[PDB]
Amino acid sequence: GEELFTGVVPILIELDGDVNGHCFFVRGEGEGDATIGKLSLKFIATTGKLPVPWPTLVTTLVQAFSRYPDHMKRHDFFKSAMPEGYVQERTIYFKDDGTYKTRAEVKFEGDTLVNRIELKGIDFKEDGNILGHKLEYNFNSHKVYITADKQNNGIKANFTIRHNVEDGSVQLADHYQQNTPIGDGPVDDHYLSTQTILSKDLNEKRDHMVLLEYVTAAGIT
Amino acid sequence: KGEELFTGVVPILIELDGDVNGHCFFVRGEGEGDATIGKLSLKFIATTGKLPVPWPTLVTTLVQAFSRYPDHMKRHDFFKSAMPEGYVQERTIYFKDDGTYKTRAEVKFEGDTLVNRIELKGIDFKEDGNILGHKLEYNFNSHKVYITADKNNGIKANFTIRHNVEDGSVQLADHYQQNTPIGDGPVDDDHYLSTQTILSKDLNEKRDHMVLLEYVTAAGIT
Ligand SMILES: [Mg+2]
Repeated sequence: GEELFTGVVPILIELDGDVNGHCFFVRGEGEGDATIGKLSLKFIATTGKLPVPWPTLVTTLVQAFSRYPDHMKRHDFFKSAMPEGYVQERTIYFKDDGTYKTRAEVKFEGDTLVNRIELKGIDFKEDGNILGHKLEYNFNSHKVYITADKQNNGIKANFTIRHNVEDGSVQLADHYQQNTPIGDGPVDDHYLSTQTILSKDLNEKRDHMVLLEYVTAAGIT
Repeated sequence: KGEELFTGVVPILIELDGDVNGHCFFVRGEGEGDATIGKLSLKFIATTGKLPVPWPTLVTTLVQAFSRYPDHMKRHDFFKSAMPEGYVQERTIYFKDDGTYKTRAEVKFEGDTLVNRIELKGIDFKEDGNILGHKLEYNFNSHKVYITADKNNGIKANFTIRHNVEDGSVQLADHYQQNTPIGDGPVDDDHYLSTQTILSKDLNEKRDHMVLLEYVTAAGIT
C-alpha cells in the first residue's frame, strides 16, 4: 500500500454530525505528504456556524499520512489497507461533559483519498466548555498509542486529548479507537507523535479552520 | 397486559428528532395520560432552540393508546392490545402545495412510563410557504381518525389535518398511517377516533415550547 502514498496525495473530508440535537456539516480539501508526514487542509461549515468548537473535531476529521520510519514501514496499517481502505470508529469522552461517537470510511476515490464521517454527540452540558465555546483556538501535541487487534484483524488506539480552555486548566477528551480492513487481508505496539496548527483564511466569511499537521511514528528501536 | 396497564393515570415521555429541509431540531415532552377518560396533558420543549417549523405541524407526530374506547368497543382498539411491548407507528404527511413529513416512532412502556420515541424527516418544503414561513395559527381543530385493519398484522389510518392559517385560509396535511405490533398477539373493525386539542403556553418558560391538552374518544360502531 506504500506505493499509493508516493508524492503528494489529494484529500477530501466529509463529516455529518449531531450534537445535543444540533445538526451540521463540514467540508475540507487539501493534500497530504505521507513521505513527509505533512497535511494541509481548509475546512468550511456548509450549514453556517458550528455549534461546537473546532478543536474538538480535529481528531475526528486521517492517519495514512503519517511518516513511518524506514525500520517501521511494515507497521503502518493505515497505508497497508489502501486503496480498499479501512473503517475508523471512536467514542470520545469529555471529562465531566458529553461524549462523541464516530464512524468513518477512509479509501481512495480515483486518485483522491476521501474520509467520510458520521458523529453523534450526546449529554453535553449547557454553558460547558464545549457547547459554551470556551476552548482556545489551538491544539497540543499528543501520543497516539497503537496496538494490534487480532480479533477484528485491525488495530486499537487509546489516548487523552488536551483542549486548552480560555482560562488556565484544560478539558480532557479520552479517545478509544478501532480500525478494520474493508477487503482482502493485508495488514507491534508503538505510538504516533502529533503536532497541529489551527489558523484563519482572512477572505473566507464562512466559519473556517485552516489546518497544518505533522505526524511521525516511533516506539520501536 | 394490555388494557389493565391503562387503568387510571399513566406518566408520559415523548422524544422527537427531526430534519426539515436540512434544519434538524429535537423536542422533549413530559406529562400524563388518563386513557379511561381519553385525556392527555403534556408540555413539549425544543431543546435545540427555536423551532424551524410551526408547533401545530408536530402535534400528530407527538400516544393514541390513551384514546377512550367505549365499553362496547373494548375489543376494537389495537393500541392498548400491543402494550406493554408496544407498537411501531409510521406516517407520511403531505402538506398540500408544500413539503412532506416522514415519521417513525416506537410506543411502549418503560417502567410505569409510556414512552413515544420519534424520527421525523421533512422534504420539499417551500421557502416563504405556510410551514417554513411560520404562517400557521397556534391552535388545532377537531378531527376524525379513520382506522382500518391491515391484516402486516396491524392497522392503517387515513385523515386530513386542517391547520388554520393567519390569513384565514387553511393548510391541509394528509396523514397516511401504519402501525405494527412490536411483539405477539394483538387485536385488529372500521371505526374512527374523535379528537380535540388545546394549545397553550407556560408564562414562565423562555424556551420554545407547547402545552397541550387533548381529548380523544372512539366511535363508528353502534
Ligand atoms: Mg437529530
